[PDB]
Amino acid sequence: MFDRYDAGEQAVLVHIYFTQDKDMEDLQEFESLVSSAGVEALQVITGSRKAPHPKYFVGEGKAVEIAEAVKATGASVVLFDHALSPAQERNLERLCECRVIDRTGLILDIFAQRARTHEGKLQVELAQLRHLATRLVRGWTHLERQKGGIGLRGPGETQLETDRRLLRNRIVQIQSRLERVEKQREQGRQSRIKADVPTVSLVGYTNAGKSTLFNRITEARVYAADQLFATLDPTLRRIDVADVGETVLADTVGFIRHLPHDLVAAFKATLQETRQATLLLHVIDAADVRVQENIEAVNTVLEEIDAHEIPTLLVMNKIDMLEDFEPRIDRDEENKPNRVWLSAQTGAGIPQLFQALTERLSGEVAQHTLRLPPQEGRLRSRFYQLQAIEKEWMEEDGSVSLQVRMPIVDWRRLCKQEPALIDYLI
RNA sequence: GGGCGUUAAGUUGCAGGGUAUAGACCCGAAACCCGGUGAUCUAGCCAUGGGCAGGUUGAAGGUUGGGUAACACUAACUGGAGGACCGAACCGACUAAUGUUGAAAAAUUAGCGGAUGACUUGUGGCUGGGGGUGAAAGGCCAAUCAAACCGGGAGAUAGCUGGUUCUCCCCGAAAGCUAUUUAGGUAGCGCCUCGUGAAUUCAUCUCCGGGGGUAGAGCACUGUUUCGGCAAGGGGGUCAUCCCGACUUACCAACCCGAUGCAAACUGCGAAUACCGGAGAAUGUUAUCACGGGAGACACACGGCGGGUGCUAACGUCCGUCGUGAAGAGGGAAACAACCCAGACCGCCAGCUAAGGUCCCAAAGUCAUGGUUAAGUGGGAAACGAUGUGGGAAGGCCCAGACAGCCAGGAUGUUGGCUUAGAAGCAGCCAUCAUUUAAAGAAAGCGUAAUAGCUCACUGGUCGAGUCGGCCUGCGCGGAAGAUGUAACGGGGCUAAACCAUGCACCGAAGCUGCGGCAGCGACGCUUAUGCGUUGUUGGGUAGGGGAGCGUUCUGUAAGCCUGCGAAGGUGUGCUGUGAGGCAUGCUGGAGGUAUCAGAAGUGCGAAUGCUGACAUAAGUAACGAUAAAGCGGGUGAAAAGCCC
RNA sequence: ACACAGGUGGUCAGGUAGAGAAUACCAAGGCGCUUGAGAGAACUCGGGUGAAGGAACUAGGCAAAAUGGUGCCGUAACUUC
RNA sequence: AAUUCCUUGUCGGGUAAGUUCCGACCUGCACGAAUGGCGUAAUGAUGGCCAGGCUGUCUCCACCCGAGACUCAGUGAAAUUGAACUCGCUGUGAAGAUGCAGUGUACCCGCGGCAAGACGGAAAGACCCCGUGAACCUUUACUAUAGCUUGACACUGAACA
RNA sequence: UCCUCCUAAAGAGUAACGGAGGAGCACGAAGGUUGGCUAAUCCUGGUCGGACAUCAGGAGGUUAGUGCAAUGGCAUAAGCCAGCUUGACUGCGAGCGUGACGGCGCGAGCAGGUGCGAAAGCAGGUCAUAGUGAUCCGGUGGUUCUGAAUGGAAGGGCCAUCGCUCAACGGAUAAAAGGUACUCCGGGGAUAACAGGCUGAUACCGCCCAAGAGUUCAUAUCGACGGCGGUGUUUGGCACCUCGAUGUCGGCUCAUCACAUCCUGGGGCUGAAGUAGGUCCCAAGGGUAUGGCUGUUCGCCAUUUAAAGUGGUACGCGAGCUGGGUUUAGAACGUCGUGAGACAGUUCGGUCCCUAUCUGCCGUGGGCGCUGGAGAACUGAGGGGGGCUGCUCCUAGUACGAGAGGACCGGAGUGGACGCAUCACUGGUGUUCGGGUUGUCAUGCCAAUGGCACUGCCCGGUAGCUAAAUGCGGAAGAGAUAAGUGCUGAAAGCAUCUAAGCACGAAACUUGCCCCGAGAUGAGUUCUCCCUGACCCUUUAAGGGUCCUGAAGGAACGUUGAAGACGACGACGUUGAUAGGCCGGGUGUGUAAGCGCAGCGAUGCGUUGAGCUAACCGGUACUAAUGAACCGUGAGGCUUAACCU
Ligand SMILES: Nc1nc2c(ncn2[C@@H]2O[C@H](COP(=O)(O)OP(=O)(O)NP(=O)(O)O)[C@@H](O)[C@H]2O)c(=O)[nH]1
Ligand SMILES: [Mg+2]
Repeated sequence: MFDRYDAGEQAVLVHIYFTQDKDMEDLQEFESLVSSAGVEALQVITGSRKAPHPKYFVGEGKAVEIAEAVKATGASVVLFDHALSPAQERNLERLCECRVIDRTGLILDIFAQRARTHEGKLQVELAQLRHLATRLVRGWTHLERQKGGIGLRGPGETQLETDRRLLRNRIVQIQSRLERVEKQREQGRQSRIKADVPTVSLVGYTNAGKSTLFNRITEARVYAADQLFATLDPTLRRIDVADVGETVLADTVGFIRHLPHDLVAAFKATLQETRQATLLLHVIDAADVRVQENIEAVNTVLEEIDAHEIPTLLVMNKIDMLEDFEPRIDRDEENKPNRVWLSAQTGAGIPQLFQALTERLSGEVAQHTLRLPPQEGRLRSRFYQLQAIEKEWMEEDGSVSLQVRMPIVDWRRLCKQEPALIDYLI
């Protein structure tokens, strides 16, 4: 059952930050959820100061209120922030008329309205599938009432347990198709076997400007806007680097607090690039007070997806609003998990980003000042051919001095192929 | 006036068609209720007697002292308690397994609980059916218990299931509408049948006299639509004198203009066919309608057409409308109710045809001629792919010689400027001209770090007729994988035995045709119940209606007649009719059977898980009753594993 | 329903070993259970023994294997003592 | 949790492996005090679970001993059956073919062995539905009444006041 | 229930849990009548006045207007205003419409009195259809109609009218709730639950288009939005098949096919350094995880292996088992119910029947066949089994690669699983082989020996037999092939793997190995061996009969077997080793008996490796296997030409 719940309708919204201990979503970020969802917003019903209930999630009275609010203002749907167990939705339904949805199914709905690549399709509908598989379970009741209550002769196994197995088969089927996929992108990753494989990946919330930095650094077409899901689909484009020249890039989708469980499980394919990635570049916003939290938000999922062992590089993007500083190097240490001073739409901070990077990935800077007598056209050749002369200075009788800095694999492919009696490089 | 009437042959039999009340054809329910029988099984209770081996624990208590004023404390010693243990007798059933047509309508074997107690048992007693009983389960109440057994109102009713017996000729349904405590029922009418009546009653064909709003078509309207319009109002705008306001709308969107379609519930149009009245001919047994006597039938399926629905599915449902089936046999599509052809009164070792076929199974063309197919297409299929091959129109090039290959040239500006280590025909970038010449691009591909080679585009020459395509089009390939065995022509097998067209022969059904019978039916003549005579015509059939019968048994008829020199009964035998049947005669029989025409019926059986009586069948199989075994010598004895010693 | 493996009350209690009216073996006393004989196949029944391993089997240690006795030694949580 | 749906919730203990279990945890889908709650000595032919032991349970089974199976003799059964000359493959078809089609194979006839089929036997589907079938209970279905409750009047008199 | 529109097929009429919708009244005027008026919407102008009120002027032609659904209706308006009015009367109805009926609709004219207009003439409810109830039993009112001895009266009818959501609307009655798991009765495939059957929306597999990513790149690999197919497995519908019974999930024995490929096998490309992969193609030969957890299939987890392939097969397999889940009665919890009661909410407990006729299956038989008869040896017509593979070194640290890392092929080894076969080894096993010993019994007693107690308990072991033991086995090479790679080579001057014609090419194909195998009804080969007698009548492919012959060979019985269920199949039957014996050896138990002698004794010491000894090896005619008899024969059918006479 790949079915979609629509985004873009009138809704009684109910939310309660006002729970007292877990807390979460001041509302406004949830409103953004609502926004990029395209929901027809109506009103913001809100309850009080409660621990969550075995009842109707929130309190009795407030529940009755949202019910009436629906019945009067005519909301197309009771949107209801913060997740619940299915029966909770059930009892809530008894007091209403319309579809209810937790934070989850919202996020899936919008997610699916965003799907464009077939990969995104499968992992989405997968997350949709695993999610709905739970919730269906109480719904036997009607189906049972029409069934007669005894007379299961033939089958031993009960129905709907049947349906349970159905959706299990769906599940395995979906992932089954997912298999050849991760294998696919992996065949793309065999190229990551070549020893010369820089491999960055970006991370942050949605509207962490990820699209933007990616833009300016790439001179490539990746659209960016206020909305959540401002990007979907990993996106490869190569870039320059002072010490490995080629340098593969691939943008990740932006994050939120408490992104869905099964989402990730479906989403491991897409992030499968992140894991291997040799460096976790991480943009962060500079306008929100949300700062810390978002990092704490991001760290969350990073944990569950491994490779949080990776060296990282923070970029306090959006320095424009703040005039935090002139863009700068910001050695957290000689180690450099550095903060970096950006405003990506201006992107004024870049050169320090690249330079700091230039410090952060290498392993052989013993430079050499190479030289030859009229036999260097081939040298200049190799140097432009592969990476870089650091400096080209011709001199007397065709004797010509140079400086070059390459990673060692070059040094030996060169020392081998060329006579290299020129012998400045090893 | 209008309604009924005015009107104008009935009644008693008798045979019979119904229909009414009764068991109304027979078989069959769960229960309902009344009168009776039980407590020997068990449940409970009552009196009265019995049963409970062996072992072990040790309360209370007692006795003696520590101990302390004493108490507490406490020694032992005895003392013998108890829904107590351990385990036989007796009780009881937890686990396995056999056995489950078993040895036994709950046993068997091995393991288990109680076992001096709310125990167990002898023997008698009392409680009874809507009642008893209940350590209560809805369990027991003679193995039967959510209300016993057993006799009677009892043929309880049964709108369901079953089945309902001899023969020919005639006719032929329906599976619908309305209503239905109705949906598998039944009733009124539709349809069949019979009997009576009467319009030339009707049906086809034509001709005339009609009506119309679907198909189609169409865009005013109805709503929809696309794009130009067009102005267009307008939130802007616009500007500025602040603004008089001008101006701008360059967005905005009507209204109307032009052209585009779209429609079950839009229509300024509007067919066929049907419907409907008149007219006429021929043709059909008045085919019509009215009436009276009887029905069943009320659930239809598929096919062609018109639809709804569905998924423009289903052997799907639901209507329309029509065909076969049902209730129709033949032939063909291999096998085929629902397709094509054709409605079997019966015979005939005659004939011709139908659809459909004709190299063999296998009936007939190895038919004629013309054209295509290269695949076994035929003999399973698409979007789609392509120097497959047939066909076609037209178009391009060319004997001033093209097309293919082949001889050679490939140019100067100028390595274009920019880029840059280097770019320059080929890192780019943008310019990319001008020249020469038949010829050559600042460039189509390779190459170089880059530079410089390498090939065509370009052409001369060469060579000598055709050459390059798009379009249309028949017929073919690619796409194209299934379950147990070739299995997607019936097979053999095909290269014509495929396929396209034309023609001739022939096969091929019960249809038709000749020959021969039989039967209705009308018919006019004949004739009178007559008979005929002639002729036309007809004769597949379940529900169901109608006509004729066959046969048994009794009664009349018979004190007839048949029979002992063989009646009835069995089993032969031939003779005979359209038939059920008769008739003849050998075998047994050893006693009775009934022409003829009447009379009446328990009157005709293959079926009901019919019912009794005889006998098949598994099979000469499984088994023969506890796995506590016998061996022997002698005895009688028709015989000795059994018995006698 | 039977010469059926079921049930049926009360009396009697020999030895030898052992607590014993169990078991073990015999007294007195009955009994060889009304079809056999041959043969030594699967399979079933009822059993006897296993190398290695030791519950991996299996719904589940089901079955089966596995402990017994006498005396002396010593005997936890917890205990309503 | 004998309570939970969700749910193999979370948590750690036990396991190489933990849908059970054990103990916490507390968003108790939908615990709660006589409709008794919380504990607990001992008690269980009680529910779940672990460890020691042994073990043909098994991994895989092997021979031995018994009684049936076999043959021989005597006896002498049943269940069931439209009729038998009662092959496969593949079609076909009241839609799962021994019986048709076309095709393939195959002397005549027992014995013991195996149980896929012969929609094999056994009993009128208990499931499901139908029927103006029945029974039994149920309660604020109706409609009746027993027992019960009020009141009259009679057996019922007397006086006063 | 009733009304309008579509479905509806140009008339009616026509259905669906098909498409839209209205209705249970309103009015004494919204009615009778004559007299007059005629629409919305639109432009200009104009006080508040405005987009939009009122007024003028035009425009325009009912797009307005109908008491409300809708559709047809509508200018002589029906719509509108106003006067007059009760025709919203009264008894009658030519004759029509649609109804099965009940019943419903229109109707002129007339009778009797109205009412309007001058008159013509207009009025028996409204523009039209929707606006509602039969029956009974009663009420109110009238009543020139009855009234039970007569006179009244009560009562009834006659006529007027009233009493209903009887709305499940043709209305079972004044009066009408649930539960069954305790179950029941008669039916049903006329309708569910299982499975098939049909179909493929769904699911599932390809296929086209190429938006894109895939570091540049659309097509190594992915493929967006979209399309056509295929499979007939998943979920569904469809209810034709079964309810006079087809047993249902999981496991457990057991396989069987497909190929839509899990490995191994062969190839194309690669984003193929090699290592490896990824896809694609070709391939069905074989092979393809034990455990934990839960009834599970799954799924998850731990560790493996080359691989842990898919799916079909009544979701293969209950007349083979299993009975944990599934669904009964017991009970409990939460929860819903006032309840009895239920719940797919969970927990406890809970009976698997069939001795095999047919089929087909596995063995193994007897009859007859094969042209006189045997006896042994055959050939191969056909059939089956057989098919896995790791891991190590050698090639060689080589080709590869900067390194790391590490090959191709060839060859050597050495295993897992599986199959085949023998006991010699290792053992297993051993109820007949020996010894130990508790209980007791008996043997007169005695130390001595037997009986019983699971074989009494135990101890080892021959033989037989068996894996756990041990050898052997799956090829090689040919033949013809796939996919692919080729040569040459034209049709088309060039091309070109193809048209011609050669070269390749794999666990698959056919052989190559083993087993089977003339019932191979085509009934075959070679070799051996045997019978070569007379007479009689009938029909003469023919005998028949006499008589006389009986052969090789067959058996029949018996001795027995490593042969065997029985059969069969061996070995032997006195010219003999087949058995049992018997003799020896061998074999294991472990040194006996009796006696001797140290010890009071239990016992011992020496007599002594003792005796004891199967299933065995070597030996031996002691017993048994005797001989007649019995089956079978007596010389071999015609044709046909060959060669010989
Ligand atoms: N002031 C400011 N605005 C910024 C900055 N970076 C991005 N933005 C704006 O914030 C929005 C970020 O869009 P986006 O890049 O898509 O955010 P994202 O984090 O990439 N989301 P996603 O990864 O889903 O695309 C855009 O409007 C972007 O221009 C920044 O550094 N400063
Ligand atoms: Mg981004």
